[PDB]
Amino acid sequence: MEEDIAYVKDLVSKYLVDNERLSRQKLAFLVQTEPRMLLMEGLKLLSLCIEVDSCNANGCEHNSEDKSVEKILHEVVPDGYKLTGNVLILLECFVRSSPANFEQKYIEDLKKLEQLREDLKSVDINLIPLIDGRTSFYNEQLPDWVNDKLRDTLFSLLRYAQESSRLCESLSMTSGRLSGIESLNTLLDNRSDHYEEIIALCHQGINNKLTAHEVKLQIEEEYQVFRNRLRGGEIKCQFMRVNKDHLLSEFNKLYIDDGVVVEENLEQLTHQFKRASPILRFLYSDIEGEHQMQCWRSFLNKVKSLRILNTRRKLLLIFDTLILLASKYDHIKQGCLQGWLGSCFVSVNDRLVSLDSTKRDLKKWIERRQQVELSKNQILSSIIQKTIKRATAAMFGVDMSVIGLDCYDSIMNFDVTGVTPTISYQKSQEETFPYAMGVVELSETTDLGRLSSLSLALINSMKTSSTVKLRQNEFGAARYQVVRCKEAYCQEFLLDGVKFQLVYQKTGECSKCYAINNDKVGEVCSFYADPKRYFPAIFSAEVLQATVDTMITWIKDCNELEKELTHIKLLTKMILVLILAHPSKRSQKLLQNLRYFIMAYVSDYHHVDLMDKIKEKLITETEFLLYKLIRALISLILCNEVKSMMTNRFKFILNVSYMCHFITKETPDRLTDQIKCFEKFLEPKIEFGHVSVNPADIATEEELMDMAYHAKKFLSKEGCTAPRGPEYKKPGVSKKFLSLLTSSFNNGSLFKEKKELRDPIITSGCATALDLASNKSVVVNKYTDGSRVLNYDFNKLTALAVTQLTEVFSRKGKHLLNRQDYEYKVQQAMSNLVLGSQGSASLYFDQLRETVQKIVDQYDTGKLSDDVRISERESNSEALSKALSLTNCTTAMLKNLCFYSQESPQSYNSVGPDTGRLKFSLSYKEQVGGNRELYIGDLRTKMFTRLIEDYFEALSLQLSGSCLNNEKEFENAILSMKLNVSLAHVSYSMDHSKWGPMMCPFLFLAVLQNLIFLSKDLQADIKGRDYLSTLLTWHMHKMVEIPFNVVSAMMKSFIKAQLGLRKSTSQSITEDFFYSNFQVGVVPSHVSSILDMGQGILHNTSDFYALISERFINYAISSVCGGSIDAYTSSDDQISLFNQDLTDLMQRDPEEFKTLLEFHYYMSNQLNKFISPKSVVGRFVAEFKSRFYVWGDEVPLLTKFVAAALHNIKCKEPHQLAETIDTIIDQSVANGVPVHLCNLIQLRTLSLLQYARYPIDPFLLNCETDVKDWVDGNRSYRIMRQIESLIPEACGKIRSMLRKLFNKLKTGQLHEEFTTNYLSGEHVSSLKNLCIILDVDPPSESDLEFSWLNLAAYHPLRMVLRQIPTIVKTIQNKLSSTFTRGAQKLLSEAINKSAFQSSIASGFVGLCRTLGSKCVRGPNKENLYIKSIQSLISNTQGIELLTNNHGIQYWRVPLNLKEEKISVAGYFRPLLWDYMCISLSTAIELGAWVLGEPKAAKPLEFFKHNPCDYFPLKPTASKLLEDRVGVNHIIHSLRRLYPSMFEKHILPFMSDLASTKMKWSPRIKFLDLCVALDVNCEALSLVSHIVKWKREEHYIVLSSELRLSHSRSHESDAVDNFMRQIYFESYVRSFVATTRTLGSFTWFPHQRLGPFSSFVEKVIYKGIERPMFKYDLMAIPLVVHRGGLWECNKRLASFSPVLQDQDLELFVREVLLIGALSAMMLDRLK
RNA sequence: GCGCACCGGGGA
RNA sequence: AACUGAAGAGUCCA
RNA sequence: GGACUCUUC
Ligand SMILES: Cc1ncnc2c1c(I)cn2[C@@H]1O[C@H](COP(=O)(O)OP(=O)(O)OP(=O)(O)O)[C@@H](O)[C@@H]1F
Repeated sequence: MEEDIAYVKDLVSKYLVDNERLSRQKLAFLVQTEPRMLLMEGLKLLSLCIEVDSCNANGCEHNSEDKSVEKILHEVVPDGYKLTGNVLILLECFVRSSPANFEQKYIEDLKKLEQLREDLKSVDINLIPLIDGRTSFYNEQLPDWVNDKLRDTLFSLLRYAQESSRLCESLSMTSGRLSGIESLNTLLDNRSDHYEEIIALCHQGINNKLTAHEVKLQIEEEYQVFRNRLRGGEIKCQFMRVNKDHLLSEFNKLYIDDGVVVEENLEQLTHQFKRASPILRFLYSDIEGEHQMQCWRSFLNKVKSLRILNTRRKLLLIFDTLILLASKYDHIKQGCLQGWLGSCFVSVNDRLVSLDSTKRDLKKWIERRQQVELSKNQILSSIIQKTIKRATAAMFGVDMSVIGLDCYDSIMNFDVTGVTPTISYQKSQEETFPYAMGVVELSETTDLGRLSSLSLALINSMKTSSTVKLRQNEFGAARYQVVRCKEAYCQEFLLDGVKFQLVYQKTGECSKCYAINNDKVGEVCSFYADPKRYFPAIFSAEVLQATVDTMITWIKDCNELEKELTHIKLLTKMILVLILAHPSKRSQKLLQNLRYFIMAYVSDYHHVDLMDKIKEKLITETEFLLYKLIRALISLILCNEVKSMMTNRFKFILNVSYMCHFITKETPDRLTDQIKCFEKFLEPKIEFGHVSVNPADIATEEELMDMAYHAKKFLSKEGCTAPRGPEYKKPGVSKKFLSLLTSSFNNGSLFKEKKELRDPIITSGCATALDLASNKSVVVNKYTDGSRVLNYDFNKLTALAVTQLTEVFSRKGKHLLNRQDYEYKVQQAMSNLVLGSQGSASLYFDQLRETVQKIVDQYDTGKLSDDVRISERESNSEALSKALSLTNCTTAMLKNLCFYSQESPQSYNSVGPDTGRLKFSLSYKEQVGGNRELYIGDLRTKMFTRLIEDYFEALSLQLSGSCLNNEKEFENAILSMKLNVSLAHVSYSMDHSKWGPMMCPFLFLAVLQNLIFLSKDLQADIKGRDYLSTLLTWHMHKMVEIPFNVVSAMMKSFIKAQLGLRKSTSQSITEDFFYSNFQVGVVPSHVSSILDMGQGILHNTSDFYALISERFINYAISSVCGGSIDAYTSSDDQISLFNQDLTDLMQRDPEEFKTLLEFHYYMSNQLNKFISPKSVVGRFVAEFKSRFYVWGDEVPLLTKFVAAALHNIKCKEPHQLAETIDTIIDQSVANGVPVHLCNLIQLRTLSLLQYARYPIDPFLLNCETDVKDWVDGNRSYRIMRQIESLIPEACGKIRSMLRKLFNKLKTGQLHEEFTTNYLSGEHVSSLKNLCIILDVDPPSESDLEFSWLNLAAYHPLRMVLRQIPTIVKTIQNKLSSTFTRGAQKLLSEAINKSAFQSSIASGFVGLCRTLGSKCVRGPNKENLYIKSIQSLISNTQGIELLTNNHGIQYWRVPLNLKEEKISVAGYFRPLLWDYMCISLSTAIELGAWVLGEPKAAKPLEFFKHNPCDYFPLKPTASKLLEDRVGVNHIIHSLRRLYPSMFEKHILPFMSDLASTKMKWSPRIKFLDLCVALDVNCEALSLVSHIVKWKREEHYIVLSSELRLSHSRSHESDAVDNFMRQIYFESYVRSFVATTRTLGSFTWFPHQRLGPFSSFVEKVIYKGIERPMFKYDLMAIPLVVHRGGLWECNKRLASFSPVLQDQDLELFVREVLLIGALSAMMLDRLK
């Protein structure tokens, strides 16, 4: 309060323009100490400074002395004047924020001027009214951040002290326009000696003012020394000429010292393959191939799923006895033997329960009732009878005869004999296998079909719900050997008429032991598996064969591979079946590196360490088998005898390497992945030297000295002039090369076209709150005693690790491990001391006892484990919605949350703001072949780093060469790569190792401190560079948190190693780091270091550095040796397109070219950029962002996009799954995959849906598509094209009617007979009437009966839980997202929706669960199984079912059932009506060709297939600029048609236009129709299709499949809308031509301009708000009078649009009308 | 026969 | 009681 | 405008 008022008195005094007019108000604002008087003076001063630039904007002279109208006339009270000649310009200004109130004030001003217009214009001088109403207190007389600081204080005065008014509330409307970095002045600057030290480091020995001559003389003396010491052997070469003969020999011998055999032929290789593993033994072996039992079983599963849980031992056994009774009854009557496996039978919950023990258990149970008091034969029946009544109570249904429950004497003499089911937990030789292994051929699809059935049973094993497993199998040490299953779980599958059973014991998603079991032979095989990894092979037996056949067609023409095609096909199929049977991550990586191998092979130079990068650590036998198969395949295709068709073989092998995508992304183990990610984070820092363990918010002195020391060490890299020479592998940037890079940026040598940067504080993007909101994660700090917690507790962590070790001992070590030995005694002693829960070793155990006793005094496991954590997690939206509940502004921008919020920092240092330092946290990413460490900062960190990124993206977009935030630049890069490979020019396909882990914010700080952006004005330049220096130093001192699991695992490992409980004494660096700290007594919680920018955190910042540094490197090389380079970078990726002279030099003197490549390597490394070993130089192929470009062909990644669609996509309802697969397949077709393979993938998805027991309606997938259904259509077109094949006769009549209709609506003729007649009501009568009124034969009565079953008709499907128009809502949300209350409503809705969606079971297993439950909502508040609906349809008479070949179900429902009391007639929807609606909406979107006649192709040209005839194609379209209907059109139409609802819902949220339509909008026909329909009928939205259009991205399609596709064919206003308003407005009220008046008109662009070309093109666009003058346009403002531009009573210029028949309707529809008409006509002549 | 950071998972 | 920062595209929803 | 899914870095 009292301090804030003094602060703003100082701020206004210090910062304010020296204008005398404002001075009088400034001297009065500094003295009114009364808070009300201070507030009034402040508002007055803001109003004066707003009205003083508007007068300087519109040219009017300011009435400083409030000269009344009489005063100026002699020489009510205006705010301006320009009276000259007969032209008087009266200006008045105001500031209102409410768009409703704005109108009131504007009307008042109009009245105040119009009450004297007549009197003034009566005698001599004519009046020209002018208004400059503003919507906020912007006031650029004050500097930008002050307008926010002053506004906040001014508002707070009345909000806190003036409690005695809510009218001028623009004091809440935020008045800023910039990024928000400048708001750091609102905080106190406490930057002490440390900041000065860091900056002095950044500015020491670095001479950034070199001229181009000094730079070019210093850069050609690095080259002489480098070249001489490279020829002399003192510098290690890093690039090797490609041999193609010594490079294959290197892949063959890659694993020679791991024991792999020298070589093998196919016969031994196939023999090994068909026997390697239990699955692979089983896939190629020789398998050599109603009932009351199911009625009880299928009925008792429901009974326990609808009754009490925790079914006791007694209750489950009754179900076993009942199933046995049913089985005996079926045996006696029917004479059948199914449902058994030897002497075990399938009981209720998959349970493979055994007869002998089920009989034996019943012997004891009945014997109990002998002493418990009719007889045994009657007592057991009464047990079942009591259960039977209770089971039936929960309301049979399915048939279930009760007569099979008479007595139990049958059990007493029931004997079933057979084999026993077993699981072998230990490895068994391939001699116990009972089938002739290796018989099934590979040339067919028998093996891919057995994997499909077996994989499906591995996925189904995750659905079993865990229940009590009485009757254990084995005891002691036999439990992990051959186990005789007395009670397990089983899943039955059926292979070629043989009933196999997958037998397991553990229920869940974890890795288990499975055993395949047969009724004739007992166990078949056993294995260990993680079921979640086995989904892609399900129902894909035909996709995975067409994939291999497609790849083989590529190489079928190589005449010198003509005798080797059979082996190549065999080997490819072997590779595919191996990676599908054994989904290993170490095989994923091995298949992935093959793309780098082949990329090197086709290229010219490669890194010397390439083959150390390709090598992968293999473990199992199948991984070495996979390497053997890959070696054989490559050795076949890449022979030196084969020379022709190299492009096809590169394509082939690259797709073989992309087969790695058939293995799931998910982590095989989480803890290992997390430990490895942390090792990746920590190892580079330990190797550098800087790991500051456990930093604090108030950084100590030792930490600061360490950071300064290592910052100094970062910059001291040496190169090629030191005796040791350049030292790669060392992080750092030189000083010579830093002061050359900045010396030539500050010189206009890098970016020349001579350049003109512009200040990136002004041009930086402004980020709202919702830009940073999502459902992703964010760290939440934990506070105790009011201070953030940053340290794990050693006592609590030690106790927790001891408890975990005790648990693991109890499960595993207690029952094994030679219980009289050392380790048993040690871990027993360590386990007794844990209470509550259900040598140096002596000293350490003493300490451990003390610590655990201390903790158990303090507390017993859940609380401890939650008290060790130091962080929590939320979503971005939860944190933001909590944050916006603290701010006090209207607009929700980031600057309002960091600096002007309630919990915002107050002072700041160079280490961090008042509210702690920036803090991240670590997690891991699940990706294909590799570990990514992920940094999740808390909310404040995310906001501040977002400000940094906005700044550096603003810089990067001003310089040409970065493809990170520039799609035009990326397309130019693609075109340049294509042209380069076309001419056979060299092209270096670069890649950078350790982008994140090596570049640091200190490097960016040094570079920023030495760069000069605006060399015209230096003060603002240095000030902005200062703001960014501060923000980048906050990232120098960030604290990265060590995950909880990592420290917990490390402490368990520590305790084990301390007690001696470990085999070896090998320790990686990370374990040393953790153990050194655990010994002294401190837990490493957070880590600070000089390195590690963060993976993708400073992404735009590092992209900017990459851009400028690469530009310097290419410039240096061009200066050194001729030529040139064209580099496109994308922040860790680069493509360098060499010149033609460099390409020639490669052939002239290849030693010189290798010297130039080595010099490029050296210069890059001296600037902290380590080129990856996966970097090639070549003339054959290019590479940028996984997009390969060979010369005379296209490279489709067929296997990546086939494999994308086959995975367990996390989808929740059966229509979402179909839409997802449609999208993936659209992507595939766009990227080279043929279409006949896409149809197979769609059939695979439909089969997955059918397995789930879902009715397959015509609206799921179209599995008969062409090329044209993807290139030219969208999803709605594919739905049309499926319905047009189900009922092709009627759709012809519907399309004839639609062609006749759509043509009339667009013209605008038949609107009422469509709108409010026959798009509402009974659908069939509507369709008939529409056909009648257009003179088209109506659909026959039979055609109107076709229907489709809509199971979500009444309400969407109720999915199991694991745990106002739409047009107005659309525009409302779009306009309201930028307001605090609007953002809060959106955020709250998203939070609740996400909390609901997270509890829904997702995936194939969840889909089957959902569709097996009561998922169909009945008409009036009830739930029914899908089977209930299908049964009621089956009973009802007349409803037929029809199906096409694929399985698409369309019904036939007579048109009298809805009347005739049919409860299942409300689920059906007529199919022609839906066809009409789909066809109409997609004709609005795609075009009018959709309504033409489908004509099949009659090619008959007898051409060759040519499988690699790929052809780029573009979706042909007709409307590009004609139908660019935007949001403004819909807003204007909505206001015109529905005013009250518009002003109730859309007016408050509307700005940047402020309702300045002036009633000259075009009044679009066919848009008002759509708007009127969407307000009324909310079933179909036509307006969302008008604003939608098919993109013009290219599709790479086979040129043969393009010929077989069907053929169908039927058939600037943005600028002119601006010109339209000016020409018609001028007549009613002549207006002044200024920047604010012209831009005020709603229609306005954001030398064909003609009359206003000069001002709009540059003057308006640049930002100078000046009046348009006669000096331009070929100091007196030009008043726009009726029909021409006027200067002094004469039309010095004239403007006129092309008036039309409809344009004149607006002008004559405006309510002096004749006078306006008369003057209009005279102008039209000239 | 899984995981394969020595450490976990593999019958309530 | 675990999985980020961006880029492109598509689908759905109100 | 929000959500979701694929590919990329
Ligand atoms: C911020 C972020 N969040 C999640 N994912 C990210 C990133 C970033 I920046 C890159 N990626 C992805 O990581 C894969 C390549 O990883 P990459 O092949 O480079 O492994 P690597 O160990 O660094 O190999 P080199 O150092 O020898 O180049 C690839 O999907 C993509 F690049």
